[PDB]
Amino acid sequence: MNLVQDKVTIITGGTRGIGFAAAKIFIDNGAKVSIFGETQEEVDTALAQLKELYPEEEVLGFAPDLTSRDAVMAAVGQVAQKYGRLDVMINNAGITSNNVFSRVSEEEFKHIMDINVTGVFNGAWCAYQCMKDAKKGVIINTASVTGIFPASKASVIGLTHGLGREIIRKNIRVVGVAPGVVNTMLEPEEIANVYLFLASDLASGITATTVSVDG
Amino acid sequence: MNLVQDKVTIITGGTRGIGFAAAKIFIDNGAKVSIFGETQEEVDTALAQLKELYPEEEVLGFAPDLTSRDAVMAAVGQVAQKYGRLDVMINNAGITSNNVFSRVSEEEFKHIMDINVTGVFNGAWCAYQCMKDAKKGVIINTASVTGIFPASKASVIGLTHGLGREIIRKNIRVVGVAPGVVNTMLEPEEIANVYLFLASDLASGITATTVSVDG
Amino acid sequence: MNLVQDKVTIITGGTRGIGFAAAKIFIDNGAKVSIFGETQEEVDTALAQLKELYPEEEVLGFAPDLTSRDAVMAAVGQVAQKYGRLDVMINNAGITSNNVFSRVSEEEFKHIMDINVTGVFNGAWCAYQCMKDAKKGVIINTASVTGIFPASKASVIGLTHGLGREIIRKNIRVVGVAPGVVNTMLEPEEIANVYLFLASDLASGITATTVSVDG
Amino acid sequence: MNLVQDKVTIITGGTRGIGFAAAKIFIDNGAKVSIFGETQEEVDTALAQLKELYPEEEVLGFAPDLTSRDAVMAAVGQVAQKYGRLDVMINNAGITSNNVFSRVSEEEFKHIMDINVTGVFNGAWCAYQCMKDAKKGVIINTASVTGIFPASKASVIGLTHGLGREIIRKNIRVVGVAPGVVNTMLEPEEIANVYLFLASDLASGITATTVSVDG
Ligand SMILES: [Cl-]
Ligand SMILES: [Cl-]
Ligand SMILES: [Cl-]
Ligand SMILES: [Cl-]
Repeated sequence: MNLVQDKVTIITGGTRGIGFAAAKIFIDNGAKVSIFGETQEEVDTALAQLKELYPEEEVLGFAPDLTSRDAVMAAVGQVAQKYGRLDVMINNAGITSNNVFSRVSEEEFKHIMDINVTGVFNGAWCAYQCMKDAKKGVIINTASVTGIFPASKASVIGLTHGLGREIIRKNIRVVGVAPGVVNTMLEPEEIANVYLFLASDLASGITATTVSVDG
Repeated sequence: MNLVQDKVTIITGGTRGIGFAAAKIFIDNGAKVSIFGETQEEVDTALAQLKELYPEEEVLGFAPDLTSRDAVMAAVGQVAQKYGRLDVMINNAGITSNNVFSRVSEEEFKHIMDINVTGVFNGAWCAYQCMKDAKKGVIINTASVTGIFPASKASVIGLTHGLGREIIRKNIRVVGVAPGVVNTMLEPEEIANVYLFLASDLASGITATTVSVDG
Repeated sequence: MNLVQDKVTIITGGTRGIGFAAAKIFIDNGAKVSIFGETQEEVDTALAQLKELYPEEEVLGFAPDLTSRDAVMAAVGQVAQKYGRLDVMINNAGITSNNVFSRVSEEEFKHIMDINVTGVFNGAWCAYQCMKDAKKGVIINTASVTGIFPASKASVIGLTHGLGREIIRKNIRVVGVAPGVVNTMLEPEEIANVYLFLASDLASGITATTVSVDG
Repeated sequence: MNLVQDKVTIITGGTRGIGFAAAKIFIDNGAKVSIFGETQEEVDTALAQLKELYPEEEVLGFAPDLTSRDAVMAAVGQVAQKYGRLDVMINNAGITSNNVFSRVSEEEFKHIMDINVTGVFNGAWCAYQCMKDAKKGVIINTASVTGIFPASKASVIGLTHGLGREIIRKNIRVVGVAPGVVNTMLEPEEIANVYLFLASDLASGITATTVSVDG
């Protein structure tokens, strides 16, 4: 089965955990996958591991600062330059707090918001600019548990519902995934399998909503 | 692809619309499908149409009164008798009101509750009795738009969340589907494709929640 | 303070618990209160207790079968006959299951649905017929925890949202209350205080939604 | 009636709209009110207008940068210094986007997040440090419509639910308000009346949830 056959796909946070599991599952299902990661070194490690699994598959990797819309746009532009289009944007990157509320620093809080909310907005915005005249595309936003208490989780859910209803006219689907607690309990593959379904044409009826995955 | 290969499946309201579309899609994906319908004549018409499409496929059909837990249990028992087990219960049957609130009769309202809430509870309860010692199973509850204003929709959603968390221990998944407006606009296949994903092992991480399908 | 001064109010399930606490609080706040209860004997006991607290207050009591829309309409008609109008309908009556899901009888389940969903619909429908030409009124629906696991809770929430948006044009507010676990932990007064606020003109901006009171 | 008698209250964004309406209503109901605003000049204008209405009432005003947790903490510290305590924190300040999604600038988006999410977190965190040993307090978070499409709205809702459940042990209530479209349609007083109820002891049963005020 090849549920995402020939779908040009970007996976943010694609060097570890759910993201990396999604990269494998998407390659298995016929996608043309590119990963974004935190640093180019982490990206290159993940690309080497993917090459161990899929020696014949081309996989691009980039490390834009997700908090910079310009950097995200440049990296999206390179993917579109290679393949001519972007079919699926998976805003999967997210972080968790070290601390509970009473002890979280202003700097940690803003950093969580920066990755979990601004990063997802940036990925969605950039993917939209790329897909808006194609009358086809899927943007999947991951609403990860904040660690603090969630706040960032609910923001991505709101982002997903609002954006989905606003651009429904353009035939771009926008869908969320709210995972529970994952193993480095859900396995990462169990979340990635949901990405897979949502990216596929089997989910053509699903937009402007978020799927809870708990299990 | 055979996302529900060898899954013994019952689809309520399986003679028309979403239900019938699900019957076809499930047969295509390797399931052993049985349909329940409103009357045995409607069931036999649907079975004849399925035989036109799949001349070699065995498909059982029954017409238990969904408001009678005993009748539902008997029909579930016949399926388990044929196949030795029940893997997937799809409580898809639902009805819509003729009238808006101010004009709906007490009799129409109770009838909607009877099919849309009691019928789904009966199907879920009966499927649970059948699956409870198997440590495997999926119950999918459809929360259809009431027509009145939903009420029945939200009841099935609550039923799905409560039941799912209660029997999570038994490794039975319980999931809901809340479809939007369907064409006799979403096509029925677009809803049935969600049933398919949720019945499959790709949805192993999904339980005690409802997926909105609007689109 | 007299937050519901001269508001003609009906409280279903008004002989015990939250309902009875609401009767007292509403009388204290200047309402003209009538209670509905399960039987006329229970009603008369509650009326005697209210007279102990408020010797000068008139309080009517009725015991319509909440599952019979005709009986509810007759009892609403008597209140409107006494006072000329109905300002506030509080569909507070609800029951809980003895049993968990696997052991609940078909008869217990239908009885819970009958009181918790049909009864609330009947109260809302009857109050609407009474209030629809007044361009003023509040219907408060209580969505109580099913006891089973939810189902009835979510149905009343859906009922409240749908009905509220449908009759917003008529300047009738429809609002829900979803209480947590109450003491015969929340005290009953803590729920009744929310009824009070929602019935008052301070809640004029609140309709087609449900307030959770947990905690 | 004096629903918040002697409650030391801070209202962010208290110089206009809902905030200013809340200042008046809270003063009327016996609170000791302090307002935070965008600039000290806007604050002084609002204080002059409040003095026109309440010549004998003391009202403090501050203009901390809500995006700076240190500045918010200093201003909360001045209020606690004047009155010895903080009873009610109302994180009411919020902004709306000029632009829809496709045209919103990275700078506008971050600014909205900064006020609508970081500002509310800062206010809540600072109020918590102040109230945590008092075993009494209310934090009200306003989840305002983003303007963009939601995102900030859902983040405050998540913040409110998570924080409320985390500090329920401390007898500090945390509650949200999600207003609809307001007149400079709901009037600002209709939202402020909800703040009033939620700050009062009538809402003692309400925490870790958000009230929608639409309507
Ligand atoms: Cl390969
Ligand atoms: Cl065949
Ligand atoms: Cl008296
Ligand atoms: Cl004064």
